[PDB]
Amino acid sequence: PYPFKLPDLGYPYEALEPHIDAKTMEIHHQKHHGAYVTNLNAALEKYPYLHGVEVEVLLRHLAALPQDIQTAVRNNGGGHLNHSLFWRLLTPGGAKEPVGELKKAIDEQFGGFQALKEKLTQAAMGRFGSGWAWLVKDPFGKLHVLSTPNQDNPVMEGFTPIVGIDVWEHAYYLKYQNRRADYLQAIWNVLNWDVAEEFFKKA
Amino acid sequence: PYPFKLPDLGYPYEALEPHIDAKTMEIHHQKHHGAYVTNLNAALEKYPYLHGVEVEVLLRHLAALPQDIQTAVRNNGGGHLNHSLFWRLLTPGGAKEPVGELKKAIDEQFGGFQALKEKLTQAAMGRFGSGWAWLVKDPFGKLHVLSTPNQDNPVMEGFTPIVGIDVWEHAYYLKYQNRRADYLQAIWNVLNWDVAEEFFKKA
Amino acid sequence: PYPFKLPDLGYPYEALEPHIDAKTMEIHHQKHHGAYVTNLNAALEKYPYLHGVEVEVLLRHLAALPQDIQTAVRNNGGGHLNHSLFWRLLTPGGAKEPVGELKKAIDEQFGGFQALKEKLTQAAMGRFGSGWAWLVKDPFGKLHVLSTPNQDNPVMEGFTPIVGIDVWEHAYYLKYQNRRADYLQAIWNVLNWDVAEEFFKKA
Amino acid sequence: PYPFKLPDLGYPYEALEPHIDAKTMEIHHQKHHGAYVTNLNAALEKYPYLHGVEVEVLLRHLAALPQDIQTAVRNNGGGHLNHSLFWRLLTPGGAKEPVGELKKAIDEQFGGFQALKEKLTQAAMGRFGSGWAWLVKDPFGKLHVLSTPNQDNPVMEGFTPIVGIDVWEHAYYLKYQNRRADYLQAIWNVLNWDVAEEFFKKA
Ligand SMILES: [Mn+3]
Ligand SMILES: [Mn+3]
Ligand SMILES: [Mn+3]
Ligand SMILES: [Mn+3]
Repeated sequence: PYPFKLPDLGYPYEALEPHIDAKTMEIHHQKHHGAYVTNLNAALEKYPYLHGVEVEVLLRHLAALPQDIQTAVRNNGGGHLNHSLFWRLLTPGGAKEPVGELKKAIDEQFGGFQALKEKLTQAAMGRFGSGWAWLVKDPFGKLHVLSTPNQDNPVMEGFTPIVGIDVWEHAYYLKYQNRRADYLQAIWNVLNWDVAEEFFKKA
Repeated sequence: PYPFKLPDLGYPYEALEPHIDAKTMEIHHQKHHGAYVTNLNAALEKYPYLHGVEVEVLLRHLAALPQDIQTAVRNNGGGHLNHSLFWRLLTPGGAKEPVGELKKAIDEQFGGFQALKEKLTQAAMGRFGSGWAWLVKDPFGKLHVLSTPNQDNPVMEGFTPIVGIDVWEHAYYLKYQNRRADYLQAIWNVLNWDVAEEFFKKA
Repeated sequence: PYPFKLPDLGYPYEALEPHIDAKTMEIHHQKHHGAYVTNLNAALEKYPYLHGVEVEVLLRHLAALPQDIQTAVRNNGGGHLNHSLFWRLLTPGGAKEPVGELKKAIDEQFGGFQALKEKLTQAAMGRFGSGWAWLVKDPFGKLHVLSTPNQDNPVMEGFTPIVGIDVWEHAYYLKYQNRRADYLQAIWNVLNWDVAEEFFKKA
Repeated sequence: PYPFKLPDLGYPYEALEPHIDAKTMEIHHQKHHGAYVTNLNAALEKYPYLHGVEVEVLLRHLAALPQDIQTAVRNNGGGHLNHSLFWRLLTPGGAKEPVGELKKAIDEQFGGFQALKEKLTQAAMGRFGSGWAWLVKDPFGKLHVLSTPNQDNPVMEGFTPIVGIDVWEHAYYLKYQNRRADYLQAIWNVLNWDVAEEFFKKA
């Protein structure tokens, strides 16, 4: 809760080369994510009664926040949560394909990893403008693939995020320019499915 | 949970005369509310995995429901929950002014009952078209007065409803015609604040 | 343009009996439409620069209007325009089935009056809450059947309304109560297709 | 009308250096604008009846277009129109401050170029995610500063665009990365106010 902090990236900026360039990792983490944390803290600073609330809870209750900070919390709180998840999902050294319980749910519900990749790729490519593509779980045990605009996080709608892929141009412009599809092909090489499994089990 | 049932009104249709006419109470309960229950059950019938979920939960997770029934659940599930609360709030024999813990929160936050009545009246009069005016509580202990369109219930946004006033024309047309303001003046005579207090304490 | 006028019905309030009751015709014209005109004028009084503009123009450029009157113009301006068309469409003595050029357009695009009646009935039945069902024409010569919420008029989206059916509860509650279907069945006996032809030809 | 054409920039890709880099100008025109034109044409190929319509007309009547192409036209049609205006506004060799009738309008409504630059900068800075900041004219002779999301163009709401500033990340990421503010500071050196005057006069 408040004051929110920029999480450690956790590995060297060049750990994901040649899939994601080092310069992007640094700017994405230090500048983009760093700015969302600053702005989120700046919004919440004037309302002490919201100081002990986790960001997930603020996002599930946007409509209850003072009107003058709802957009700032949505954008920046969503930006903080989304990127926090993203850095963990990109941790080197994990399974490159779904494993464990998440694997069984994916096989059962989508027919297997190949079918999921295709659906997640379609949702990411179809997100016009800035956004994120997601694999989420609902309270009823079903998995869904969807995309959200800008920094909106699926917890706003009651879902629990499992995998998120950043499709803002800043996530891929330096190395791939307009070629979002090439960026998506490369992301599969660095996703950590042991981390996705933890997210899946935890909720 | 499924199959949902029309709740007993709980008192004679004429119990609220001369404030709300008996004919409206009967049609509002049997026909309007009866239709929302039927339609909600018809939507959920084809999805057994949703059969043990309370209506409040379905409404908090609309985005997760099969696409072909999201609107039907929103409209009819919202219609069922809204009117269920309304019949209880209109139970004869209760306090005519806020009492207990809800009274302390209202005095503290709005300055007293008179200030609340004025705010709730403004929200009800300002709801253009069909809708409901509400006094709700959020998870952070604050009260809000707002209105929602059609049969939307504030649980969709994370709030807990305390008092709801139906402003669909069917709620007042037979006796008051276009005079929504006269209907609102009369509603204060039949609200049960002991029931509002229970809602307030319970969440 | 400003100050707008409530148009005369042009026929006695009892002229559509037993299809639509006289008391509703009177209240619907004098109280509902009368209030929309009055409120539209009150909104526009403060901005002399908008006094020479027809309501249709104001509605097509809502986004340009001063922020404090946008909703008032949308709601009361739409209320004014929708009801003015409606009174003309209910004028006694006209053709009871489509005639002329509109007939030709209906037979080519929908397949016949029977097919159009079914689509329009579905559209009126499917409008949850307050709204209007419409037969409209676009600039490319296509006819569409759609519904709009509250007092929104299809001119806001670039369509030209030909037939509009009021499905707010005040339009039918006194005589039909919850039975919107019985009300739509009755409307077919009173719609004036020579007026609809006029609207279609000036389209 | 159809088939739409990618317009030539009309100047070398390096003409705006060091304000906007040549590599961005090239990719922005050939790859981004080129794809919007290509995709717009692909959407329209299936509906011969829409082939004689200018893109502005298609955008003002999106609601009338077949459902399967509405988004494609909105996004790629808006992309086409926004970028075509943008290349013209960046034409080298024009006035660096407002001139002529637009100047008069700016001085009367905003108080001067300095006041307009501040409003437009705020509007560009405040557009979260992808979008465009605009100076637009309405039918009543008022100038407005607003922003739009993604490739939405103000013509959809009845405005005539005069100045449009692209704030999608692809417009500035190669040279400025996260520093949108530095990019806006640079744009003032390259905007052609004689072209803006032309747009304002044909308004
Ligand atoms: Mn990012
Ligand atoms: Mn009701
Ligand atoms: Mn009406
Ligand atoms: Mn661009």
